[PDB]
Amino acid sequence: MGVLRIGHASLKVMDMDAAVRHYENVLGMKTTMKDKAGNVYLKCWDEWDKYSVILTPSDQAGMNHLAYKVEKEADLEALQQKIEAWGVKTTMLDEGTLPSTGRMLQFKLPSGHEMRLYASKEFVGTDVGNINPDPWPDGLKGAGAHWLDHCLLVCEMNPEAGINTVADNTRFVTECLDFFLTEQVLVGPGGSIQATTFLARTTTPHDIAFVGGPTSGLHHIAFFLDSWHDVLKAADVMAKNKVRIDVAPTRHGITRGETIYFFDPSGNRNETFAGLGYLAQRDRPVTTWTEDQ
Amino acid sequence: MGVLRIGHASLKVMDMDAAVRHYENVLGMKTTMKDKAGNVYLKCWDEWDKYSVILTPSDQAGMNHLAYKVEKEADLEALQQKIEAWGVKTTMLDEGTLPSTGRMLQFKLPSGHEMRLYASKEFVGTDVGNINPDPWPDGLKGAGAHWLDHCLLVCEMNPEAGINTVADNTRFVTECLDFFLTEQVLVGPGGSIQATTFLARTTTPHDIAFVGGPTSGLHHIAFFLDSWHDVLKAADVMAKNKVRIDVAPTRHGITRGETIYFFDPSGNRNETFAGLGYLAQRDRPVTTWTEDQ
Amino acid sequence: MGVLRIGHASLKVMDMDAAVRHYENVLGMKTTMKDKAGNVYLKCWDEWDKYSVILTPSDQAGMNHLAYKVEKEADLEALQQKIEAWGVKTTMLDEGTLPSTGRMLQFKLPSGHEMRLYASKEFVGTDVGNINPDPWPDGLKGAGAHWLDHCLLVCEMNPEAGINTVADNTRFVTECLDFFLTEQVLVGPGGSIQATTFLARTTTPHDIAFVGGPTSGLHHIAFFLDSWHDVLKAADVMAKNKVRIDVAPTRHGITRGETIYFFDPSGNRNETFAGLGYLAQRDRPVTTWTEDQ
Amino acid sequence: MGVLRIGHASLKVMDMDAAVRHYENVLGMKTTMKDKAGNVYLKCWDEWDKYSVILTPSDQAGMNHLAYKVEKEADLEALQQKIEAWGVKTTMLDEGTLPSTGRMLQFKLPSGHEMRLYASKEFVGTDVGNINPDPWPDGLKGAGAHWLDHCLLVCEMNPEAGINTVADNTRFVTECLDFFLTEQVLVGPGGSIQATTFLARTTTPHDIAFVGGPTSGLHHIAFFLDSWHDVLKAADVMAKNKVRIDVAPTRHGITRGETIYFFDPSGNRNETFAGLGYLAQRDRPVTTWTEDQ
Ligand SMILES: [Ca+2]
Ligand SMILES: [Ca+2]
Ligand SMILES: [Ca+2]
Ligand SMILES: [Ca+2]
Ligand SMILES: [Fe+3]
Ligand SMILES: [Fe+3]
Ligand SMILES: [Fe+3]
Ligand SMILES: [Fe+3]
Repeated sequence: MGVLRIGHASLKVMDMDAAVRHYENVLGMKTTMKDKAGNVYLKCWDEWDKYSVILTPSDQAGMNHLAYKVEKEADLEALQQKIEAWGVKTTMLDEGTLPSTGRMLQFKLPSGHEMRLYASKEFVGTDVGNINPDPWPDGLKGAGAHWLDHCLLVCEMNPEAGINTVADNTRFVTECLDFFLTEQVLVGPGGSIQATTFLARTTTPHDIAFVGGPTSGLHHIAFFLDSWHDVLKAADVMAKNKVRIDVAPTRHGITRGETIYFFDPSGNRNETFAGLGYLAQRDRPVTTWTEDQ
Repeated sequence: MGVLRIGHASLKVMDMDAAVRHYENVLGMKTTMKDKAGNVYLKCWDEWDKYSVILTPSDQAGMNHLAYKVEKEADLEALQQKIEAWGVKTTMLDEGTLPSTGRMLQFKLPSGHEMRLYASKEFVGTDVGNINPDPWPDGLKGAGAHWLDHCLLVCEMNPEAGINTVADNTRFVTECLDFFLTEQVLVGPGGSIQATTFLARTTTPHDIAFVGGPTSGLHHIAFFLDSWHDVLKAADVMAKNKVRIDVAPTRHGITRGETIYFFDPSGNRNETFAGLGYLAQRDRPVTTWTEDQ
Repeated sequence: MGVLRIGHASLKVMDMDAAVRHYENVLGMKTTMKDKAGNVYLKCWDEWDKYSVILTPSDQAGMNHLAYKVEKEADLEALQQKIEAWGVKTTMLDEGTLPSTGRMLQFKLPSGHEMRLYASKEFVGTDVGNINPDPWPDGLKGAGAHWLDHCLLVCEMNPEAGINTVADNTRFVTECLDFFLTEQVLVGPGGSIQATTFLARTTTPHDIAFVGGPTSGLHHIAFFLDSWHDVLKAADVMAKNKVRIDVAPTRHGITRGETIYFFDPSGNRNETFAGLGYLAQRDRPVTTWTEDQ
Repeated sequence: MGVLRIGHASLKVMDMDAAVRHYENVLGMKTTMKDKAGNVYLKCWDEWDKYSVILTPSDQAGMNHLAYKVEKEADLEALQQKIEAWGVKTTMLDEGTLPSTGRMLQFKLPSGHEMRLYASKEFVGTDVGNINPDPWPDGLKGAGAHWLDHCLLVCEMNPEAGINTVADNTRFVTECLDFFLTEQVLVGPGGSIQATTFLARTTTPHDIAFVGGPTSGLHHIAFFLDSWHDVLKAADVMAKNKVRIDVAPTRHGITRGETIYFFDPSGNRNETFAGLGYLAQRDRPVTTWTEDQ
């Protein structure tokens, strides 16, 4: 029972035309629907649900909410009961609040971000199928992102004021959503302050992550690639589409994943990383990174 | 709760000297202990428990048993209760039956293979550590296998006699051990016969697998590699060590993984495969392969 | 002065429709012209001349001739003079004998194969251009072969009858065409018989190659790929197009290149190999392979 | 006849201990001799001559001279005659001026750099051999650089003062040493000024290169790696050895090669790049890069 994986992220964009072509031409996503409010829904080729990204028209960048898929409908009532006993108010959005999406349990993380849990989303299948499928589809565009892999949230952190929502988010998703901690970055005196945490429900190194910051916001959303080669191909695609790159291709010590950071036309940061890195396991020791490194 | 991943495989070897150097020089494992009965225990560099492979002296090849690690000790009593309600007799080996290994729940699969579940094995840590670790260790030998990934068992199957232990094993590990089916190979009229099944507890495509055969036995044990390049490097290592190769480097339609099949000096088949392939998910449709392919 | 590289190979095909779609869909070549005799001319994307492959309709497979490009027109008279002093009759085909192709010096190798040298072929440029070009073109099909790299000829060899055209071809192309030997396979007593030779004009390991055989013929023509990954992608393409594979993906000890062998619909063998392997140099010792290996 | 490839580069280092361990541990070179003046000579594993790098103790960084190997001894007299007819004074250092090195033709490029040509250097062979060799050697250290590939020189350039030694060097090595231009970077009005040139004798994209600068000096020396993966491995090695990186792993539009720039302990810049990129050919159009890009 419980959370399976990240379900979708809803992003604020200023230019919908430029944002849609970015996630299509650079990341290889396909648009699956547009609602009557102007929001655009896209999915990756190796995903089988209706969408993993929502672009909403806005006057600014940022994130609206973050959604995670749970195993079955009855998990929503159980998780809801755990969350409110912890002290977080929840509410249940009924099915149809978002198109092609079932009912959703809505609540705010301690850091202030809105998080949703759903059990039901429309099945459309992957672009390769499931009866004698090919390993990859033809006509793939751009980097050919497999799936939306995880999301790193900037969480308000003021050690002098006694505020560390990275720690509070980390406790919340572990005790209420049964995530387990895989890696952490420790700062402060003797590493007594959690500045970055990576947590998992799958056996990939992280499905959610929190990094400290002056205010709560969105650091980036990330997309999975197969190999070190596909990262290089992704860098070539970004060069052809004139994409503003943040960090050049380099292996992250975290996740052991080789990654590229770049932006969409509205300023939201995106990551294409390759490789599993390691098998995340509930009995695996937490990889600790110290501030001096 | 429940099974985490494959824990170890115990293999019968005829020449212990030749078998130990094979798993050390070809696969990159390290020997961690030898018991007073002559059995040798080895682990991979990216594993943190004491051992994942047991070599036992014998007059023949084959497998002794297969072991899977569970989340906590109390899971053994719960799984034991489910297994016997299904109709499989179990027994509890106490801690110390194997060195550095806690108590084990022992039972036979419908196909006749002996399977064990343990919760506790001695921690020794990975070869890269967990405080600011490197992505890979220096002095790595051979293919540098990350971890024992899965095991494919040959399961007795006689469709005319009404015997299909691939199906019975598949039902057993799903209903009793809460595995979920990720891929299958269907044969017979209209694909009405399961000849091969792949099942998972992690989010890797398969942690156990069953293939039909005239008699029940061991098809191969498999080891994980990072990338397509490490497979090539593995093929070069096998050429330097004069290893009997079964299948040349080629991508498997199953798992989407690029793999090599080869043998140890006693005849047991080994696999080095690279890549996650896809994220196995309980809501993902089962990849079906038909006999005509 | 002298030979630059392999220029084109003319192959006999039985089904022109099936052969053209093979070299287009599998190897990624593009058809550039068809003459009034039904012959089809194709080039690779990273080539700048008009064509590197000629498909001629025929009732059998095999090779018509092999063509190499020389640095300047005046090299043809000089090479012609060296060849006839060696004892090989030559003839000069005038410009236009083949469409878009200048005059050609024609002669037969000692093994009996027809070889041609030209200095002038129509320029059409590569598919990426030469003013701020991209590293690779979009819409690339199949394996995306960079260029026709080399050709391995089966050369009549009968050691008991005193016939070894592999040796005679090797002496001919070295003394007359200033090729240099990079690798060889030695067989017979103490390696006193050259069974396979690889020779170069470029600094790639081989631009022509000869292997012994009962009769003189065509072993394969080969196409260059960038990396180990592109070989895997090539294997996936051949699986999608139902291509008859000869040898699975494996690294060749020769050339150090990772390669795949496969056939076109008429039976001619093709090779897609990746990597430079090493820098061929006139002062580099000849890599010798012995029969026992 | 003529130049084969870059032969060696002589660098000034301030800390010989720190410099030698850098080229050994990071680049994988091996020290082959030390002369009585304190100079240290190193070679790469896939080279067969005595050394490709000379470290000389000094109070500053920079380059002493650059050396290229020619095909035969008699080429030195012929090249010497061409060079002085062009207007460059030459001198002949006799054999033994450098240990294990034959006689050398010495002269200064128009940019002021000292260049040497030799025909004879002591043979020691590659680390894999030449009788049934392995594709790569065991116990390889660091990035495992195959060979010193090329050298980029900063050449004094003052367009207002009428000084452009990039152009003068480019004319010199083409007309006197029979190099051919493969790529160029054009700046100024309408691209009427050569700011960077790449030239070849091999069929690799460049064996020497010149970039404009206020003063003449050394930009970097470069080492060849096989694949995109070996570049990643190189970045991991530099991280383990605490190497000052200049440019993160990224594909260069020039050469199409994926590269890393970094420094030795004395400040000299080094490059590890992978891949052939394209086959350099005397009939290939010069790849032109414009200033706006
Ligand atoms: Ca993940
Ligand atoms: Ca697995
Ligand atoms: Ca070649
Ligand atoms: Ca070069
Ligand atoms: Fe990330
Ligand atoms: Fe397997
Ligand atoms: Fe070949
Ligand atoms: Fe360079």
